Amino acid sequence: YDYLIKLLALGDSGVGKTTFLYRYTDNKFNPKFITTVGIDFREKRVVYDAFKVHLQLWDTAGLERFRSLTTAFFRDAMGFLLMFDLTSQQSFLNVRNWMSQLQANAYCENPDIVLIGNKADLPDQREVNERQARELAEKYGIPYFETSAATGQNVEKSVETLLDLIMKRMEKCV
Ligand SMILES: Nc1nc2c(ncn2[C@@H]2O[C@H](COP(=O)(O)OP(=O)(O)O)[C@@H](O)[C@H]2O)c(=O)[nH]1
Ligand SMILES: [Mg+2]
Repeated sequence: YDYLIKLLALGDSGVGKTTFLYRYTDNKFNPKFITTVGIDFREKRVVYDAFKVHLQLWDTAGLERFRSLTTAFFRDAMGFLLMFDLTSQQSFLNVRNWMSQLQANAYCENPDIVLIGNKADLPDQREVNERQARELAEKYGIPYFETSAATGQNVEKSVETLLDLIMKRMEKCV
């Protein structure tokens, strides 16, 4: 091959990232890198003044590892499959709220994004107005697709669009 293009699936839990990726991939190669993170507490008896206070002092573990894991996830990423759930308004707003926080880098250093409304095969459950979603896409001048990981609707179409953005970005930047 000639190129290694790194893509990321972002979005809330239960949105369909893992199912979308497996739908598109159509193979079983999926190497995993897991770590443990945790919380805990300790206790101490303490007499205030009269009063017998019971102290719980909480703490966290494994955060350093988690950061390396996060960095490793974003390292050299060229496209984000930014997805939400058409049946979940909360998934849509979280995306919009997330986007409003991104800081622009130089044109070439900016990663491409495709906005993805997943679970298009359950119209009876839809919460996300189409017009609202297209406007978010319009706002940040990005493509928008309504996809289904179960049917395969626009799954291949959305990914190849992201590739095309990435590839056309290179042509200009090289
Ligand atoms: N009907 C329907 N269900 C989906 C679709 N994509 C994912 N799901 C279901 O939604 C649940 C959450 O999906 P999952 O990929 O595990 O969410 P993730 O946390 O984003 O990775 C799973 O039980 C999937 O079967 C879709 O396009 N249509
Ligand atoms: Mg998942």
